[PDB]
Amino acid sequence: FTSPAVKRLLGWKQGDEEEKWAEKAVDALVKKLKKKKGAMEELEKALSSPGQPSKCVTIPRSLDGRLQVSHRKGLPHVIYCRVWRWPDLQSHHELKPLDICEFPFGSKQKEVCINPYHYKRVESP
Amino acid sequence: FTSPAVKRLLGWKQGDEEEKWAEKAVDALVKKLKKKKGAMEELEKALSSPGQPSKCVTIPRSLDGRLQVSHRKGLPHVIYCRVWRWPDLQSHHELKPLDICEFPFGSKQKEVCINPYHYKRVESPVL
DNA sequence: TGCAGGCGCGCCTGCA
DNA sequence: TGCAGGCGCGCCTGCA
DNA sequence: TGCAGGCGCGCCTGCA
DNA sequence: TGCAGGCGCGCCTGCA
Ligand SMILES: [Zn+2]
Ligand SMILES: [Zn+2]
Repeated sequence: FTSPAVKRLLGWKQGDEEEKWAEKAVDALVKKLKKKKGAMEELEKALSSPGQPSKCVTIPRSLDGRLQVSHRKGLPHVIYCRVWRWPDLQSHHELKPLDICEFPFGSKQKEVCINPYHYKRVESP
Repeated sequence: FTSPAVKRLLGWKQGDEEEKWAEKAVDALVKKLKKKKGAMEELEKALSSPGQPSKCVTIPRSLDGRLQVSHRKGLPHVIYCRVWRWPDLQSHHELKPLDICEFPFGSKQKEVCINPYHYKRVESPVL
């Protein structure tokens, strides 16, 4: 537990280039999900109640499989798993989908599920 | 132009190892400044009003010159200039004190000024 | 309708 | 094949 | 000589 | 007092 003065000084802290890019990625995601009824609400539910099961929160898959946000490319499930669960996540080799996920990245479907609680972290083989 | 829902989703964002280390460094700083009358108030004033002049906000200098925060060592003025002004700051070679600073790191005194607005960013010289 | 500017997927290339 | 990075057309948006 | 990194004793604090 | 845990400066070492 920190002091109110500590919280105030941390409000003046400058975010690094990576933190600023993550904000852009969350913003790019919301723009897509706002077009789908209940998607925003489902993602918020998954981030708020980790122990509770949640539905798939998907986005369209590109031919390459990579997603671009502000001049940077990456795998969509890796990008959002890094934002909300594991900032030190190395690659998709460190992820495996849970059995409930109907649209995991590896399934190569039209839609890709980006619900970070539909993936588990594994040791890279 | 941030939407309320974006503000909420960003509240659930995990800070990286570097962001978490910075919180420890700010906490380690406050513990030292709380012992000095008006030091906390002066630092808050310098971060809130960047165009306004402010006094020195100093901490004791070690023999080495380096400060340790949670198993990691660095120069104190570099640490706090990175927190509040330039996250991409490479070394002390990229900093020069202002003329108003009475306690710059380079002057080698018993106290070192860590007010980030008492330093200016310069290009590091070619070796 | 003329004139701009911002974004990203698709396309291409280059190591290993 | 896996993995990455550079480039630009097409699409979208906003004025007067 | 500049620049790092690893180790532990001394110091401080918090329950009972 | 007894007992424990967290933190960092000082000390040491190793390059180029
Ligand atoms: Zn899913
Ligand atoms: Zn100063």
